[PDB]
Amino acid sequence: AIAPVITIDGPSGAGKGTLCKAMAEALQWHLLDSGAIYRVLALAALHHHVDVASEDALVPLASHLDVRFVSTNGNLEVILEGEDVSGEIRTQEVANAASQVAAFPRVREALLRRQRAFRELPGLIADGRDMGTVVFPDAPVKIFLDASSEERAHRRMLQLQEKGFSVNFERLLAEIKERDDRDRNRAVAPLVPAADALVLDSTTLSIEQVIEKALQYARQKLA
Ligand SMILES: Nc1ccn([C@@H]2O[C@H](COP(=O)(O)O)[C@@H](O)[C@H]2O)c(=O)n1
Repeated sequence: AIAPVITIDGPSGAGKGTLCKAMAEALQWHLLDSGAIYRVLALAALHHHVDVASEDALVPLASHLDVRFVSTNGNLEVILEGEDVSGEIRTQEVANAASQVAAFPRVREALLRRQRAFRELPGLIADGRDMGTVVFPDAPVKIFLDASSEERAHRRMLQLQEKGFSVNFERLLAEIKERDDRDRNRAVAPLVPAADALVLDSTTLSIEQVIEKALQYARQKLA
């Protein structure tokens, strides 16, 4: 077959970015943070004064999106039109806009080739919502990482508190349920586990346990 792919799909703040990175490093494979692409698209829209409420306006922006990634240094660098926007795209505001633009079918379609371009040997670890169901349906290894909304909001609260940012549980939880609801209820490419995906309920599993479980499954399936 062509290059193998390990997909990691799941709700917001489920630890997909962390797990994807750890696996790609352990296996020495390529990585794809798909969510980062929707976030950069949303950011580009604000900069270029594109109406996020209009699918017609967003299609051109998506079709000609100039986004690139750089890593293998300890963290992922997201580049928009030649500028590092790694930090700028990690906010609730951008996340919200990314989820809104992601609901448009024509926009998602315009981004398919770009994502699928990431499949290269020796392999690709793809993190997102519809990686195992729409972007890479023939993936030999599909993982669906999940955890309760309450736990996922709690983990985010602690991450922001470490950095000294103002937050309160009620908002973070509401924000998370709001975004996940949209992603799971949209008519096209909704967040849903692939029939053949291994579901990892990590509410009470540590980071290292998840990594160990995900790697065992992939190695058995791939070899
Ligand atoms: N494969 C993907 C990755 C992200 N997304 C969208 O992008 C938003 C932001 O994703 P991340 O939180 O994973 O960065 C999600 O809420 C979702 O609406 C998607 O629809 N399909």
